[PDB]
Amino acid sequence: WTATSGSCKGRCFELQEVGPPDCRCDNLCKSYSSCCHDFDELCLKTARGWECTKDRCGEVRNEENACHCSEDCLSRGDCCTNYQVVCKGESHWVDDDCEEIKVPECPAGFVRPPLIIFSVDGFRASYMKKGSKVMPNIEKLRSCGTHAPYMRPVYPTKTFPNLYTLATGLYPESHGIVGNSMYDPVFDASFHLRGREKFNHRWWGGQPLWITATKQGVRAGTFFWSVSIPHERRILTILQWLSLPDNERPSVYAFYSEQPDFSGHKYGPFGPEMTNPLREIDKTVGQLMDGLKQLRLHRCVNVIFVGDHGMEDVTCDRTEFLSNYLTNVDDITLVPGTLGRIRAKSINNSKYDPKTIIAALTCKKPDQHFKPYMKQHLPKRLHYANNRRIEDIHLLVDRRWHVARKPLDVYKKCFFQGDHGFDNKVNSMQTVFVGYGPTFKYRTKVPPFENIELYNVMCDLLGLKPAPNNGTHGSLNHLLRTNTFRPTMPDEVSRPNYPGIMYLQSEFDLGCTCDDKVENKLEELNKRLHTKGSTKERHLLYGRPAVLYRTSYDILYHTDFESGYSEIFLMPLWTSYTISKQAEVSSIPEHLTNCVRPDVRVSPGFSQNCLAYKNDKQMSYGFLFPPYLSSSPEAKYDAFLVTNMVPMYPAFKRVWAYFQRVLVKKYASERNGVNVISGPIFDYNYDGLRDTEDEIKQYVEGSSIPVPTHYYSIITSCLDFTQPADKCDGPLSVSSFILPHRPDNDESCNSSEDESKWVEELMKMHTARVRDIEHLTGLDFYRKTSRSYSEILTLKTYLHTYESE
Ligand SMILES: *[C@@H]1O[C@H](CO)[C@@H](O[C@@H]2O[C@H](CO)[C@@H](O[C@@H]3O[C@H](CO[C@H]4O[C@H](CO)[C@@H](O)[C@H](O[C@H]5O[C@H](CO)[C@@H](O)[C@H](O)[C@@H]5O[C@H]5O[C@H](CO)[C@@H](O)[C@H](O)[C@@H]5O)[C@@H]4O)[C@@H](O)[C@H](O[C@H]4O[C@H](CO)[C@@H](O)[C@H](O)[C@@H]4O[C@H]4O[C@H](CO)[C@@H](O)[C@H](O)[C@@H]4O)[C@@H]3O)[C@H](O)[C@H]2NC(C)=O)[C@H](O)[C@H]1NC(C)=O
Ligand SMILES: COc1ccccc1C1CCN(C(=O)c2cn(CC(=O)N(C)C)c3cc(Cl)c(C)cc23)CC1
Ligand SMILES: [Ca+2]
Ligand SMILES: [Cl-]
Ligand code: NA
Ligand code: NA
Ligand SMILES: [Zn+2]
Repeated sequence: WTATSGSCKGRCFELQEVGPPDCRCDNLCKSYSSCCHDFDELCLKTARGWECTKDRCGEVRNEENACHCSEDCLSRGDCCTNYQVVCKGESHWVDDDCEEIKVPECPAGFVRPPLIIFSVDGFRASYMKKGSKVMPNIEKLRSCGTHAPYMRPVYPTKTFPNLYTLATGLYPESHGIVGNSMYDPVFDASFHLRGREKFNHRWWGGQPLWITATKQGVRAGTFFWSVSIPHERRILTILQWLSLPDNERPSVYAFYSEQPDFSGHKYGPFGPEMTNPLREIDKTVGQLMDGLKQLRLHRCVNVIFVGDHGMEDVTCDRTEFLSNYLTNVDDITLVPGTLGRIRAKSINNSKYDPKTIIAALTCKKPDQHFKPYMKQHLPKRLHYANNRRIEDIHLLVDRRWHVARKPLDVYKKCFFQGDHGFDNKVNSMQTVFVGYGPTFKYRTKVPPFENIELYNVMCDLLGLKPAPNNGTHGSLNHLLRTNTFRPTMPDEVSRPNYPGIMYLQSEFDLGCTCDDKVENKLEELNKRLHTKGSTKERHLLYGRPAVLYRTSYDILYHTDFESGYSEIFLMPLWTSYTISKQAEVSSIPEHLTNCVRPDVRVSPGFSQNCLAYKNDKQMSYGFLFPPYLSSSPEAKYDAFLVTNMVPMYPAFKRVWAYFQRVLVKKYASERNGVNVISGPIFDYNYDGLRDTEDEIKQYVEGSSIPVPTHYYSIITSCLDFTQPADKCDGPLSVSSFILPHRPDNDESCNSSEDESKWVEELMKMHTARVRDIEHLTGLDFYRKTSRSYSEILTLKTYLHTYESE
């Protein structure tokens, strides 16, 4: 109930919201059907439109007008944004040369530069170049301030998940808004775009910027605008709030455009009808900037122009139908469109079976345009699993397609020509970022970055301490002139042991054998220096990774590689080795095919055994440093140490062998040497975080050898590839992956072919940030470089995407 009989006189766009059943005059009242009877009349004036004309100049203040051109308007804060241009001989903001803003130039009583967030739905990154002729205001912000060629959205590249990710620094799996439509089984309730349920606070996790601001005494006012309030009125209202007395005036503002997304759905991302919505958004930006110039705030305010996601070409005839794959298509509920999520239609159905559903959806048609996954098998870069609202069965849909349950769902619902929601690495889904103001850099281009990083920077810009989030604070310091946040490296928690030779061969009873019984003082002092770490500056280029949790581990040195060997998990946490461009691939000698050798630095009780692998009919083993890349036949023996062995499914050894035998050398040749760090990952509860031992769900049969859910590799070289990986003076270049450790290759439809036709495509799909690997392992990499820490934070957030330009 609202008793809508109260009045909005003197209250238009009030900043504190009043409680029921008192009527409201704030910018969201419409959306709640709670505005006072006179809100439209008083608060939403339209008379004479939005601009001044020559003959309005100096007029008698008529309060009925939408905005004013009277003489008192400047100090009333309510002029039309073009007032000074039309009536006072001034120029539009876009026509002025840009001049570096070295310091904030603010009026008396401003404690900090205000932040204005200009957010645009569906604004695809390539619009900046392709629409540049019709967006002069946006182009000036772009070229004069700081910009990225694009910003990466989160998955799914839908509106609600991304806008709330922008606001919280959080992955959708942690903030709770995992789709535009959701079912929460604990609530037993559904969330939808259309309707009132999306208003209930229990859906919304984390702590969005407006709450973070409020809690730390920065005034945020009211960010969100009921949909029918026109853009011009939003802009005028922001400008009016900026004229409030210091004690009442917010420090952060937001504007939101439903465009160009609204038109992009209808006409496609590059339909000829798209030029007009771009012009219109530019005009709105021009109004804001002219309005700021009027208030003398145009060299005071920090403006962020930012999008939620792009837009792809998608038509109804590119729809895959699940009825063409499943017989039982009525026992399922599908969330459909540019992603798919499947659950059982009825909880009382124990005839429902996820395994049979996945299998029926797996490589069934030759050009199939979606791929089923159990959510825990999705690429780890998507961070899309650890939420009860994310259904177990997920369909990653190819760009340009839709998935639907039955054809009737599409025509009892071609209308649309655009859509979004696809994998967040897809070019058409990329979006924009521009920062302009005293705190941003002048005329600076920065590399693409993920939208999860922005919350920390918005906090920096406002002097706030960010709530805990998924950004890496400091990774975007290079966008800023000042207010940088100066992070320190985490402290190492566990120190390694450096074991020497402590055990005799006969003390091991591992069931392992090796044909290695063949016999010189020159080369004997050699192998001693090698086991003491004499080649370690070769193979460990950036210092050893720090272990950030409590555990017991040994550093092991070898001619060709160095490892941090975990006495708890009985395998390395990490193995580090450098392959120069000149290096040669040899094969495994025949006599050494099943060779596994005891490591006399490591006790039997902290070693794996070969017997367990023999008994375990599903599981085989691999090595972290590959025998193929040994520097000499004698060094090869080291690669067969039981301390270099890790458990691997035979299906997975196909992937791993191809990567080690073929790809590592190829990367070394192309990148002028590479440093490699590889190791296992255990993430049985799919939370993106290292498992403790009591979380491991699977062991090599009859043993305490834990089975990794994934294997990672981090491959670093010199950004300037004229310098070899081991002698680099400047910035680094990285690519990484987190390969799922699976007992089959069902994920790759062409896996019955030669690895040269499918393995690399699998790896690219499972591309990762070093940061993702750090969360999954509790390790901290790049501890000792000559590079600044902020630059190294940027490198750890890099994702190599394998899209073209
Ligand atoms: C990305 O960044 C985020 C943010 O930093 C990272 O997420 C954090 O990770 C922490 C570790 O997983 C986690 O810390 C735990 O907090 C527990 C209390 O949680 C509540 O309080 C916070 C603070 O206000 C709040 O944010 C939480 O909100 C969650 O839940 C509500 C709904 O219930 C949602 O609205 C909201 O979106 C959010 O959901 C997400 O998180 C939960 C888990 O918290 C997921 O299940 C959801 O799916 C969703 O993803 C909560 O309201 C606290 O109780 C924990 O303590 C346990 O462990 C410690 C060890 O230190 C130990 O002392 C205790 O034994 C305790 O265990 C007991 O509870 C167990 C569970 O029932 C039980 O099994 C045991 O037997 C014990 O009884 C713990 O400290 C933190 O909550 C989240 N924060 C957020 C916002 O998600 C995320 O990790 C980063 N991601 C990556 C990939 O890096
Ligand atoms: C970059 O933007 C930042 C950054 C930080 C803090 C805040 C912001 C913006 C986000 C967008 N802003 C909005 O007004 C929103 C408009 N919609 C669409 C809508 O309501 N419909 C029915 C289509 C939203 C949806 C969500 Cl889920 C959210 C969380 C916000 C909005 C303004 C504030
Ligand atoms: Ca985990
Ligand atoms: Cl969705
Ligand atoms: Na076996
Ligand atoms: Na296959
Ligand atoms: Zn849309």
